[PDB]
Amino acid sequence: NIQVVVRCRPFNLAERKASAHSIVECDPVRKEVSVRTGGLADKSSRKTYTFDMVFGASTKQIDVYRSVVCPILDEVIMGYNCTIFAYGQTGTGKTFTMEGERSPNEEYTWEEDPLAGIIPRTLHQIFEKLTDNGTEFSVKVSLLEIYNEELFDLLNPSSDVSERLQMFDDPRNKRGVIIKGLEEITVHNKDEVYQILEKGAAKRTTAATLMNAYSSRSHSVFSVTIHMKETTIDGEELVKIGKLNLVDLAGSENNINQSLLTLGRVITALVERTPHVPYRESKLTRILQDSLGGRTRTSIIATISPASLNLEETLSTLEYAHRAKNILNK
Ligand SMILES: CCNC(=O)N1N=C(c2cc(F)ccc2F)C[C@@]1(CCCN)c1ccccc1
Ligand SMILES: Nc1ncnc2c1ncn2[C@@H]1O[C@H](COP(=O)(O)OP(=O)(O)O)[C@@H](O)[C@H]1O
Ligand SMILES: [Mg+2]
Repeated sequence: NIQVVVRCRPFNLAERKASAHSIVECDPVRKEVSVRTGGLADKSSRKTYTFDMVFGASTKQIDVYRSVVCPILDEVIMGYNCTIFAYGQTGTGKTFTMEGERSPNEEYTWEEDPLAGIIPRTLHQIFEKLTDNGTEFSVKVSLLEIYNEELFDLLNPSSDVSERLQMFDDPRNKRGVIIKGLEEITVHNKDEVYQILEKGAAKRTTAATLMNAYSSRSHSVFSVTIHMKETTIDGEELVKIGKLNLVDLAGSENNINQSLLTLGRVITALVERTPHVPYRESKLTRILQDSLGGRTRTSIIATISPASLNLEETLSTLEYAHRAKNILNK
């Protein structure tokens, strides 16, 4: 039930120059990804995997949005909860996919940059989906990050990222938690979302200088909650609450990452139908408990490299993402 897609990144400027041969081949039609596990493109062994969707190195950012995000967002607009994870070795594109980048030399505005990833596009489409239908709505965003099992808020400008938040169990609704001090910024208009990301980025830098390899070892959960009141052409004002969680996971490459380690154990228990699922063993799995075997619609975009020097990691990632397909939750 949990949908899993694979995204291979293209070779960089230094790989094309070193005349690199891709050990990875994608077949979107057959939704399969094939990787050469032994030398020689003249003769060799291969390992194949089938996923709900596969996107080759030529896949553009807009292709990921129209294909995976747009549908998920729709479901969020209907009043449901959805989560999208990005799993993969450092350098394969987790952040590129989830956040994206800016085209060089200020060639475009943020809302039109073809390099923009899921988060900016989503925030911009929410304001162009509901506004363009006259519905009373309200968007809230939060950016909770995890590093060495400590929680950080990368968006409230009052305190710095050296302030560790506390987590407790939410006695109201089961399988949930309360983060004391977590900030929920309100996004009033499109012209306000970039500003928010700008701030987050500035704090991301601070966390990086304060914590070792922060960008590779941390887990980030960017949440967007939409409070809606759709007044159709009739007059019925329906009450809808939708939450979308965009999770940029720590690099899967393998000191110890308790949340990553626990996320793996949790998937294992869910797919092997074991009675006890270790959700409580990490901040990530407790925070996102409802996204693993709960009532939330979840999708995992596993990122991979086409370079042969990343073979071992590429297989581990695919093997992992492949096992994840058997998780049933809704
Ligand atoms: C520096 C100014 N900010 C900035 O460019 N951006 N800041 C980003 C960003 C910052 C966060 F805290 C959390 C989630 C995010 F999405 C996304 C990014 C790219 C960020 C780097 N991967 C962007 C915005 C709009 C269009 C294309 C890219
Ligand atoms: N799909 C892609 N298309 C073009 N470049 C990509 C793609 N994915 C990743 N890259 C590039 O690969 C490098 C790794 O980026 P990044 O997303 O930060 O990795 P990660 O988040 O997995 O650690 C960057 O220079 C980025 O620009
Ligand atoms: Mg990264």
